[PDB]
Amino acid sequence: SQTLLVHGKDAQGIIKQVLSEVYDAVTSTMGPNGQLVMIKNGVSTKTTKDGVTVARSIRFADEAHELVNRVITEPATKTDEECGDGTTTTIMLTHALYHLFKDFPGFQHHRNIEDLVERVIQRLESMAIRVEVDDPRLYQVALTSSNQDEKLARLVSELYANNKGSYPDIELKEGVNFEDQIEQTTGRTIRMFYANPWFAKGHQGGVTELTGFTAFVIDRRIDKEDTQKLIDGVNHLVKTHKQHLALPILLIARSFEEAANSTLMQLNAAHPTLVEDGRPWLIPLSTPGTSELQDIAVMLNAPMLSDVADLTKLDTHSINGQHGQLELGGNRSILKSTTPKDEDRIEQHARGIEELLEGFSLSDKFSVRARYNERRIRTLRGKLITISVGGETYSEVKERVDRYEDVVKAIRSALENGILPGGGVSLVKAVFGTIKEGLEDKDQSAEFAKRYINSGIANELMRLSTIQHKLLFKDTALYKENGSFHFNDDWLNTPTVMNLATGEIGTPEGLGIYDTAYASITALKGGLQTAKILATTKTLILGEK
Amino acid sequence: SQTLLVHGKDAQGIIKQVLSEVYDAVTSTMGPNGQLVMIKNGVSTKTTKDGVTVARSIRFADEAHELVNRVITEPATKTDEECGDGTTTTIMLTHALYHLFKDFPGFQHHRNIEDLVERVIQRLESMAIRVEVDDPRLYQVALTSSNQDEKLARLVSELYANNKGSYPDIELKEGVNFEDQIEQTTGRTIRMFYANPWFAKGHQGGVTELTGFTAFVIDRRIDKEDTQKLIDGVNHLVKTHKQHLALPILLIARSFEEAANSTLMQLNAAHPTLVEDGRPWLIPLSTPGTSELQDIAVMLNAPMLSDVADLTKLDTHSINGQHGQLELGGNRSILKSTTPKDEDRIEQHARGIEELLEGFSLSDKFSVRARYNERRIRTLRGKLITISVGGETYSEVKERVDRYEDVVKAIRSALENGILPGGGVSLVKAVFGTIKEGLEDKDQSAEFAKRYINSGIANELMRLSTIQHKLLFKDTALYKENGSFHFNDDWLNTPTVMNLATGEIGTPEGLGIYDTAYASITALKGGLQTAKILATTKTLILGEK
Amino acid sequence: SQTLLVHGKDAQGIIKQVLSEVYDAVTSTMGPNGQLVMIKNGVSTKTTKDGVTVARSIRFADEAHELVNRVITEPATKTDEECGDGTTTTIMLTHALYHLFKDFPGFQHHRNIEDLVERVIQRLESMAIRVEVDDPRLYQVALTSSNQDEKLARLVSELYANNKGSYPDIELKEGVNFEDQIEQTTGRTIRMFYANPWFAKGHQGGVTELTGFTAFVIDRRIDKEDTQKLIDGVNHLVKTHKQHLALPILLIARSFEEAANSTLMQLNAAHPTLVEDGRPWLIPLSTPGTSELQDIAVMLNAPMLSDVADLTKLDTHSINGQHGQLELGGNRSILKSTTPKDEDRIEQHARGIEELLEGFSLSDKFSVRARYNERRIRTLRGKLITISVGGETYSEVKERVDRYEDVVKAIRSALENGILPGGGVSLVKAVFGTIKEGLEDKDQSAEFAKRYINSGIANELMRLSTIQHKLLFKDTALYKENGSFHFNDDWLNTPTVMNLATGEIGTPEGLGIYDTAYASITALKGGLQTAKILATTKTLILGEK
Amino acid sequence: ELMRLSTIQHKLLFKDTALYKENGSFHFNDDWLNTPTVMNLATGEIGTPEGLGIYDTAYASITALKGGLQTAKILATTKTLILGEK
Ligand SMILES: Nc1ncnc2c1ncn2[C@@H]1O[C@H](COP(=O)(O)OP(=O)(O)O)[C@@H](O)[C@H]1O
Ligand SMILES: Nc1ncnc2c1ncn2[C@@H]1O[C@H](COP(=O)(O)OP(=O)(O)O)[C@@H](O)[C@H]1O
Ligand SMILES: Nc1ncnc2c1ncn2[C@@H]1O[C@H](COP(=O)(O)OP(=O)(O)O)[C@@H](O)[C@H]1O
Repeated sequence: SQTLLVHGKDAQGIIKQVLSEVYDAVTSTMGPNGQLVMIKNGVSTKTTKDGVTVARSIRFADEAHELVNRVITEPATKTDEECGDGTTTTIMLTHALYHLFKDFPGFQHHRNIEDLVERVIQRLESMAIRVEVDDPRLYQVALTSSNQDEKLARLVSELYANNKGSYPDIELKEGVNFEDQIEQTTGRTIRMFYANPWFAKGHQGGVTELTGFTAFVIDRRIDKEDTQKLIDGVNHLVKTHKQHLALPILLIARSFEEAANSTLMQLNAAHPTLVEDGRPWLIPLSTPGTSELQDIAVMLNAPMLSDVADLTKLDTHSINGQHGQLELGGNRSILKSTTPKDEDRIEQHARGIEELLEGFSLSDKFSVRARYNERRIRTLRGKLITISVGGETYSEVKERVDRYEDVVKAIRSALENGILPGGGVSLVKAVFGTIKEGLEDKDQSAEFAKRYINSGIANELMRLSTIQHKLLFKDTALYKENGSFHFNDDWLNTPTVMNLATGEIGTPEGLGIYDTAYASITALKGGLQTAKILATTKTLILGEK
Repeated sequence: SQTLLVHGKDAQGIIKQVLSEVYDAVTSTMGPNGQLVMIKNGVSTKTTKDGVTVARSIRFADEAHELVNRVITEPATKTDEECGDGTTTTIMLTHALYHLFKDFPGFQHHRNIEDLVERVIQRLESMAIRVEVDDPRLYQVALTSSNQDEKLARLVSELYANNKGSYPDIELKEGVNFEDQIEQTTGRTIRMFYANPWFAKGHQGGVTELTGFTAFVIDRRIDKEDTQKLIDGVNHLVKTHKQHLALPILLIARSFEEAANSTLMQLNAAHPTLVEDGRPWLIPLSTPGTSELQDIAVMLNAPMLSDVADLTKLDTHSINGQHGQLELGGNRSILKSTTPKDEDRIEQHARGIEELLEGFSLSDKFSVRARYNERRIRTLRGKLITISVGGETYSEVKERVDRYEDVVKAIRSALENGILPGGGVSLVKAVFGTIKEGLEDKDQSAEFAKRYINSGIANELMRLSTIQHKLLFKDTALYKENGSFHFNDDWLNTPTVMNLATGEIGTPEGLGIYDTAYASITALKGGLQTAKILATTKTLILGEK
Repeated sequence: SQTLLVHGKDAQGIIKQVLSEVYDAVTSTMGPNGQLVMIKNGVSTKTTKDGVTVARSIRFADEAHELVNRVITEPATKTDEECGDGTTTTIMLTHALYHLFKDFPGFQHHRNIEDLVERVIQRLESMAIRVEVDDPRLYQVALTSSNQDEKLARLVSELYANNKGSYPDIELKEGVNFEDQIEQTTGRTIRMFYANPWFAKGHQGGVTELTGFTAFVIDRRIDKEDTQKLIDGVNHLVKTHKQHLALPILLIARSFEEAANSTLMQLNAAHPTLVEDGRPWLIPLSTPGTSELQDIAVMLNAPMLSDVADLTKLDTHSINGQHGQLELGGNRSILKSTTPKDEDRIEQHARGIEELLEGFSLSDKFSVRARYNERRIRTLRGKLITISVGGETYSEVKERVDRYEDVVKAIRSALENGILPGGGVSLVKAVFGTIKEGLEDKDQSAEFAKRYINSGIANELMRLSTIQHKLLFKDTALYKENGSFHFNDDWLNTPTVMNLATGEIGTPEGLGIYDTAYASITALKGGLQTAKILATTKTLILGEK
Repeated sequence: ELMRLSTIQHKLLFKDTALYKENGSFHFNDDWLNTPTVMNLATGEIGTPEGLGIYDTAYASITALKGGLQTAKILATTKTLILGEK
């Protein structure tokens, strides 16, 4: 609290500092041969090689430093929370490109840098591999991410390879035994749950199992302003349309606030003739993206309704009571018995969503838009698997659950978005490609040389792609011969790396080292903006207002 | 005097420091637009832009620093003491290549660097231009080095252009008038002078003028061990061979020490019959490279003699007394009247030396061997010119003499070794050439890529050639447009620079900016070794034994 | 002795500092109303308003500061040593233009500044007034420079006004009485004096008076190498040409060294027949600019001779013995009796020098070339006046001598180079003129605006001319009315100032305040270069080698 | 003095760009006053503000100057600072 206002020379000196510190800390941990960090938390010691853990938990003393650290860290942290891998890499690059931006100042050059990298990005996007569940490489992918588990990879790759035609959704529970236990099902998890514990079996948040129902999907959030539209709705269907109705009447909506939940408790007490074994004939169901409720509507033959007052204006055309089988829960509800008349309607609805993705742009196929729409498909079609993980102690079971979850996250994103060749190669080929493409095309080579090659950027960026490769393999067998390394054309055609586990030398394709497409893309994408930011900042404020 | 022994991390940290300081100090002064230094010497202020002065006179506080400074400085200082220009440049490069050596460690790489640069050196050696006295560019050369004197350049270029067929030797004296004064002669200066003041006219180191003599050239250094060989020699010629002898008998040798000079004073007193007007008939003559006395022998019809005892065994075949005209002096002797019978013998002797240079290697044509042999030619053939420089005060005459001496040094080395295109261009072309030559030749491109291009050196060395060009023109008209500069093929073909005097833009060939070949070669040559040294040193000792 | 090497930010910060200090010290002293400085010298106190004294004697503590001070000071000091006035002014401006150079950086702008000021300089050179001895303003000039002496001005202006047709040369001696005493003569001082005290009357450096002689002017410096050419010369004239010869034979030359003076002492002893009353018949005469001896030659009918050996080859055509009257002295020789046959030859020689000045350029008319040639004219033609200054004490006589010498220096340069209008006006008109001239001329106004007006320099330079006027009159009657001052066209036509002595307000032409042309020119000229230097310096060295 | 001050905004925006590189600094001649040339910082091209599409609301740059004045004055004419909590 000397000065709360930092301008200029100073600010960047600090940014440089911090960035350099973090880099050292985290990059040390990269790969299987990476060295370890010890972390205090009160009275204990986590000792790790998880860059993300390291990164998340690195702290500093001066407010200034921290201020900047946060900016380096949160983006790396933000990769694993959606992708599942690739923070270190992000950081490494964040250093890489920063340094770069600093070598070529002037607010035309920064513009030029961006475009170049952006084109490189697209080259990565194109280089994307694809994999079906049958393929053997899913093993090798699962093997990489499981830090060399000969047991897990085998199991999980069989899971996906045996169900050829359905994508298995997988859950995890902490088991009791030394052995694992697998529970395969043919139903799908639904995101709906009780609004109030009273509406369940036994009137206290239990698990009500049903063999008949009539669902109705409302969109609006429900509170004290809807209590009247509900009384008009409920008594209109129970009086007029009671003939064609299997109990219970499920009222699925966005949110049920407590003023409307107490109204529907008394509407259950209003008709005690329709109470069978304690089960209330009306259950309100909330959900945590409007079209996710449209999926809930399609699975259960329920119509979609915008307003609560629309419950009145209905007919045998719009009311459809199902005689399947449903298991409601406080956490989530589960469907099981699906008559093949329904499986035609859900499969038709899923084809409608798939056709929307078929005519997406290639860049939008890695957006959140597409990834949510595929999260819809797998709710609609797929097989629920419950694995109960075990082991010799308590902590080793809990750790083994995490190692499984890593595996699933890897495998899903593997077949979903393909895979690139490992050992920091893919990036090198991409850069050297992108340079060669624009320089080779006679049309624009005019300006291309002038912007990138002539100014010297191209050459700088080429050396930067190398970094990952340098970090992994500096001080090994590969790099010993010939002083440093010779990234010639011969190498570009057949890139040679070292498997750090084994010790042998070969192609990443040969040896079985692959990174998820989505990671090393997001890494670079993320790397750029965050680099830029640090580079173009000229001021730090620490003043609590 | 904390520690007298510096090893490692420290030593180089220091070397870096110093080198960086010096560079800043000196490079600031480069070109006509360079900024100024003020220097104390006791109670005064020299304010300058002379890099050499700056360099020579920069001091430091810690013994350590100085230790290193000396090593940077003395080589730069050593360029002007033989070439006459090019210290700054040397230093700039000394930084340049240092920095380089540091980027590529490993004692194969340093080897590779050397070879590359060496090849570049040869490319400079080849790029060498040539100039005859008639050519207009000698003006433009003289104009550059005279810091834009429209008067001096004109005069001195006329001097060399009017005597087409003889290379004028030029001396300088501090004059009396506001105007200069020129004294043209047709004689040649000889490096011989009195051993003792007694042997002159008036017996006190005066200027004896003669119209007849008989010279004898001895090789050995003469002291107390030769006093007897002289008495046997002198009386053998004065008794036996007095008929065919014109006085005085000149005894030219290397050194006459005082034990032999007093012997020949009494040998003059021994025959007082041969004393005409006070003039002693015997004069010993010393000279400050054995074959320089062979030139003295050829000009004067004197024979060459290895020993002092050889003076006895002589005949009319070996004794030849000249009837020309000679002016002996305490500083130097001067010849004037040369009978066309002698001018055939000297011209034949000069052709013998020229033929030795005709079949020299191109690299040996810039050695000391060739340069001394051409210093022989110009003693033998050429016209002595005495210029007496004047002006309005005392200090401005003395300064004007120096400016003239700069001009002569420039012009001589200009026609002697040619000239390269200025503005730090020549170096750029050479590098880009040398890279393109070896990479283009299909024979060895195999290894060439592997050593220089692939490792990245080539690219580093290319950026380094630029430095001179960057320093001169950064922050001007030329460099404003397009952020920085674009050293494309188009530029290599027609290199554009800025004349800092005028402001206009064009080729160095067009605008009239030329550097002596010998300088920018010696600069680079010197740059390399001295760079290496600083780079490869790992220890500093300060201990007075 | 912390650091002996100062680069950059620092160096200029220091230069700024010093310059600012000096300025304050000296500028405080400008004009009659200026405040006083007290100076220590050991054990006393000089208290003054003499800027030059102040300037010369200001000292500093850090070597650095001093280093720079010297550079500011010596040029100011150098004005009074040739002009006699105008140091403060110089300094003021040295600040002024410095400051300016700093506002417009970039090494085109500095070039532009120079040219502008240079044109301004020429406008001053043109504005030059002229004055004949008769004119009343010489009084007013003499009055200004004599710090308001109603007695001195009157006397000295009468001296020059009474001798209308001859420019009086004036000397000064410290008198005995309370009253002054004037000694008018019709002879001219000559710069020749005894080489040795032996050659005088009484043989001990006395004042030999003569009524007949035969002079001979030699050019060369005479030493041990001329002793023989003298014995051949002297005995050739005393033997062959003794008939047409009046004694003594005066041998006027540049320098007589002691080896030749002892030769001519014995040549006087060689012919004792020609010794009359002790007077040696041969006197060597030395002089401290070759053509000053040509003046000595023309006054005395002596021929000019280049060599000492030329004394032999002479005839009645070349030897001419005068029967005038001469008074030789150890300090200087004096001529008196001049036959009207001689006064035709000297007056013809003086017309020859005047005609060389008639066709000089206007810029070269203020050079050293012209000023030395006029120092020749006044040696040749003019009246010697010896004033013996007195007063009540010792120190007040010595001070009164200095006040007289100021007066003469002023008056001579007044009629010699004219006079400009005072109170720092002339400079203002010049600037405002030079701006208006180039801007008004339709031919080049194109570029003129672009260089000077458009960039803003012109306006800056205008405000700077004001400074002198501001310093003199800020905090007075003139500047009280209207906040500050309004340099309108009306003012430019009729410039109003304040006489600081009286208090009244009027034109400098009206009130009688005039500066010598040569001063305020040299001030500005000097101001510029020295300003530039300080501005363009980027380095300070303090290291004793 | 006031003329040089109007420039400031223009100087700040475009110092160290394409426009200001040529001719040392800038030449606010009559020719410029008639057809004022600026640089669009988004694109990089050079032209009139009318041509390129760069416009400020009237109310702002008025209130700016209006506000600028009084607040300038105040700071300039103040000669005293009190910090004493009563
Ligand atoms: N067994 C292996 N052999 C060779 N390279 C490997 C191996 N395992 C990982 N790599 C390489 O090292 C990197 C793994 O680092 P990791 O710390 O898991 O990355 P992040 O924490 O950023 O997800 C990947 O870029 C991969 O190409
Ligand atoms: N008038 C000019 N115009 C353009 N370039 C010049 C001019 N004069 C010199 N140069 C360039 O600048 C350098 C001169 O620096 P200088 O200090 O004289 O070198 P050094 O002290 O090393 O001899 C040369 O390399 C030359 O090419
Ligand atoms: N009596 C006076 N009235 C008005 N102005 C004067 C008077 N005397 C001198 N000045 C002005 O003041 C300056 C005299 O300063 P001075 O210290 O004598 O100059 P310097 O020391 O540079 O010769 C001159 O420029 C002159 O114009």
